[PDB]
Amino acid sequence: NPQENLPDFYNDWMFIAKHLPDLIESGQLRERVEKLNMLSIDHLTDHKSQRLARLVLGCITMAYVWGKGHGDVRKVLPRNIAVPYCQLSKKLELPPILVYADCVLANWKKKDPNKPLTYENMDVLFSFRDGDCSKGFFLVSLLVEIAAASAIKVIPTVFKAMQMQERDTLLKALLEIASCLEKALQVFHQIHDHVNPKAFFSVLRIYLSGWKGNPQLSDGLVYEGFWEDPKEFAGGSAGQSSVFQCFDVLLGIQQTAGGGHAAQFLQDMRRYMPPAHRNFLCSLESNPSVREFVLSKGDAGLREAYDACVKALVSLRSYHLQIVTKYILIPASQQPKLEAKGTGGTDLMNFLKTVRSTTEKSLLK
Amino acid sequence: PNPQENLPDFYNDWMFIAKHLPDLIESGQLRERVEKLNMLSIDHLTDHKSQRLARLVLGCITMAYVWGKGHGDVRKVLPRNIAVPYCQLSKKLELPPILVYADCVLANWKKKDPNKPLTYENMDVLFSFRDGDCSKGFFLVSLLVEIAAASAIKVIPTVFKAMQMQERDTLLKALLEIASCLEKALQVFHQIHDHVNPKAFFSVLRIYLSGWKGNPQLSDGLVYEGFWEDPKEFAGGSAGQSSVFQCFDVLLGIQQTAGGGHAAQFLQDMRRYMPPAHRNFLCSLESNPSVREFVLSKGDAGLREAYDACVKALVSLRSYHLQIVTKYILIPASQQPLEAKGTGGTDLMNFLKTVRSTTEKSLLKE
Ligand code: HEM
Ligand code: HEM
Ligand SMILES: N[C@@H](Cc1c[nH]c2ccccc12)C(=O)O
Ligand SMILES: N[C@@H](Cc1c[nH]c2ccccc12)C(=O)O
Ligand SMILES: OCCc1c[nH]c2ccccc12
Ligand SMILES: [C-]#N
Ligand SMILES: [C-]#N
Repeated sequence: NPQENLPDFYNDWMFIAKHLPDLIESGQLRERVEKLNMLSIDHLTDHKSQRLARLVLGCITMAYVWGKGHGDVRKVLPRNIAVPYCQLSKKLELPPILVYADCVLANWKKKDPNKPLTYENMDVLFSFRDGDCSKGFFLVSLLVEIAAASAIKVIPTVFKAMQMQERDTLLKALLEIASCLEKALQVFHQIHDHVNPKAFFSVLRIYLSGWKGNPQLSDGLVYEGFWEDPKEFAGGSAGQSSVFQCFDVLLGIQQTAGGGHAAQFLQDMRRYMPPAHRNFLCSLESNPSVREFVLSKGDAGLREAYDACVKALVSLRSYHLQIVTKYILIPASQQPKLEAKGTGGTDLMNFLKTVRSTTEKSLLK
Repeated sequence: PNPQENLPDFYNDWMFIAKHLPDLIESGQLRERVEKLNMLSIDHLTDHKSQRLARLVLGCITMAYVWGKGHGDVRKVLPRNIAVPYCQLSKKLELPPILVYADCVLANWKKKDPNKPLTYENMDVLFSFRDGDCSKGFFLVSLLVEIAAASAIKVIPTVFKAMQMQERDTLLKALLEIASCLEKALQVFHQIHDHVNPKAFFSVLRIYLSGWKGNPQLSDGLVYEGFWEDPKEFAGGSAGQSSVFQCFDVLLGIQQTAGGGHAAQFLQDMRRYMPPAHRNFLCSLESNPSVREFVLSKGDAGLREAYDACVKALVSLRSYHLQIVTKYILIPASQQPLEAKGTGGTDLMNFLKTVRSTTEKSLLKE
C-alpha cells in the first residue's frame, strides 16, 4: 500500500510532479526543473518513501526529456535531478528511468482506506497531461496484475504436490491457476471504459517511452554530473512485471530460451524490476519442471488441467493483440506523415507474435 | 564425478569423427564425412552423463565443420543430420547448440589413474581439434583453476548461515577461507605457461572456440538445417560461461551485471550458456542477503579485512589474467600481418578492464 507523501524536505520535488499537467502546458516545466537544487537522498526513511521518491523523479525525468511530446526533446538531464535520481536508482538496483513497478505498482491509492480495491474506490498519484487517460490506464493495468497475482499463493501448492506425489492436489491447483488467468482476462475488458484510443496513442504514450534504440535520442540520455557519456535505457512496459513473466516460467514455456530478440527482451526486463521481483522469477526457474512432470504421467485430467493454464495465456495474449490493434495500429494509421516500435523498444508486432506463438507451441495434445 | 568417455555403439559414427578431427581436418576430408552422415535419434542417450558427452561430441564436430581448417573457408550451413540431433539434444539440456565452456572444459577430461588425485600429470582430455593445438594443456589447466576456485563453493553456505546466526567469528574464518581458495587458484593458473604455446593457441586452436554472434565471417549466424528456417546467432565459448568464476562477484556484492553496459550485458547473457543448475546457483546466490552490506554495517575491522582479502584476490586473478591476454592474444596478434574480439564476442580489452575496475571499486575504503 504505497506512500502518498515524502518528507517536507523534498517538498520541492513533490510540487513539480503533482502539478505536472499544467507546468507542461505552460511551457515552464523545463525551467522549474532546471531551477531546482540537488537535494540529497539521505533524508529518505523507509522503503515506502524510497519507492515514492523514485516514482517522483521518474515522472519528472520523463516530463523533462519529452516535454510537450510532439518533438521538442532534451538530450541532457540536469544534475539537479540526474544525480539524486541515479543515486536512488543504484540503491534500489534499478535503471534511472520510469519502469513498470514505479508508474503502475507504486502509483496508486484507495479513496476509502478500508473498502475493496475496485476501480471506483481507487486513484493514481500522478498524471502527465490533462485528458491523457493515465488514471484509467495505470489502474486497469494494476487491476489486471492484482487479478492474476491471485495465483501466486497457489504456486507453492503446485511444487509441494509434485514432490509429495499428490496427483489430485496438483490437478486442483492447476485448475485454480487457470481460473485466476481467466479472471485477469475479464478485468482486462475494463480498459475500453477508461482509456481513449487517440488520447493514449498521441498524449500518454510518449511519456512512457525511453532512450534505448530510439531515433530521437539515438545515443541515450546524459545524466549530468553522474556519467560523462550518455547511457541508453528502455522505456516502460508490462514486460517489466514479474507477475506476467511468472506464468511462462511456472509452466515451462521457455520464453527466455533460444537467443532471439523476444527472449533477449524478456530477460533484459528482469533488471528493470525490483530485486525481489527478479529473485522470485529466479526461484521459480530453480524448481523442477511442472511441464515435465505432467508430460510423464500419462494422465488425461492432469494434462487437461495443465492445458487450461496454457490456453488461458494464449487467450490473454490474443486479446492483448486486439488491444494493440485499437490502441496503437489504428491510431497510428490516422495521423499526418520503418517498423512500429513499442515503448519498451521492441519491433512490437514480431515480438508479440513470437511470444504468443511460443505459448501456443506449449499446448499438450 | 567423472565425465563419461564412451557413447552407446549406436553413436559410433559420431564418436569416430570427433575422435579424429586432427586427421580429418588436415586431410581435407572432415566436411565430406559429416555431409555423408546418417541422422541418428537422440533417444538412445539414456542418462545425463551420456547426453553431456553427446553435446561435447556434437559440439566439437560442429566447430570443425563450420571452421574447417580455420583460415577462411567457412560453412554457413550445418547439415541436417548433425543439426537436428544437435539442436534436439541442446533443447533438452537448455543450452544453445554451440560448444560452450561446460562442454569443452567441464566434460572434456578423464583421469589416468582412478585412485590418484586430480593433478595435471594424472589427467587427459577427450577431444582435440588439430595436431600441435595445445588443447590438452589448455583445457586441463582451465579445469584445474576451476577445481581450485570451486573448493570455495562449500564454504558459501557457512557464510550466509554465519550471517543470520550473528556468528561473527565463523563469518571471518569463512571469508578468509574463500580468499585462500582464490589465491590457490591464482597459483594453479601459472601452469598454463608450461603446457600452452602462445602461437599454437592463437593461430591454431582459438578459431575452434569462436562463434557466430557479432562475427564478421558469419554475419547472420549459422543455419541449423532442418530445424530452424532462418540462421541463428550464438556466441563462442569463454570462461565467462563458468558459474564458478561469476559466483565470487555475486557473493561479494560486486554488481558486475548492473548498469546496462556491455560488460554487464555479456556476463548476464553467458548465464544461459551454462547448464540450468549452474544458472540457478548464480541467481540463488543473488537471492541471499548481501555479505557486503553486512560487513559494512558492523564496524568490525577484522571482518572488513577478511572481506577485502577476497576482493583483493579477485583483483589479482584478473590482473594476472590481463597478462595472459597480453601473452596469448596481443603479442601473437601483433606478430603476423577494428578492435580485438574475444572468442566470446566482447571487445576484450575494454571488457576485461571494465570488469577488473568494477572489482577494484568494491574494496573497502573504510
Ligand atoms: C493500451 C494498452 C496496451 C498497449 C498498446 C500495449 C502494447 C504492448 C507492446 C507494444 C508491447 C511490446 C513491448 C514494447 O516494446 O513495449 C507489449 C508487451 C507486453 N504487454 Fe502490453 N500493452 C497494453 C496494455 C497491457 C496490459 C493491460 C497488460 C496487462 C496484462 C499487458 C501485458 C503485456 C506483457 C506481459 C507484455 C510482454 C509480452 C507478453 O508476455 O505477451 N499490456 N504490450
Ligand atoms: C590463454 C588463456 C586465456 C585467454 C587468452 C583468455 C582471454 C579472455 C577474453 C578475450 C575474455 C573476454 C570474453 C571473450 O570475448 O572471450 C575473457 C573473459 C574471462 N576470462 Fe579468460 N582467457 C584465458 C584463460 C582463462 C582462464 C584459465 C580463466 C580461469 C579462471 C579465465 C577466466 C576468465 C573470466 C572469468 C572471464 C570473464 C570476465 C571476468 O570475469 O573477469 N580465462 N578471457
Ligand atoms: N508498451 C506500451 C506502453 C505501456 C503499456 N502498459 C505499460 C505499463 C508501463 C509502462 C508502459 C506501458 C506501448 O508500447 O504502447
Ligand atoms: N576467450 C578466450 C578463449 C578461451 C579461454 N578459456 C576458454 C574456455 C572455454 C572456451 C574458450 C576459452 C579467447 O578469446 O582467446
Ligand atoms: O501479452 C499478453 C499479456 C499477458 C501475458 N501473460 C499474462 C499473464 C496474466 C495477465 C496478462 C498476461
Ligand atoms: C504492455 N506493455
Ligand atoms: C577466458 N575465456
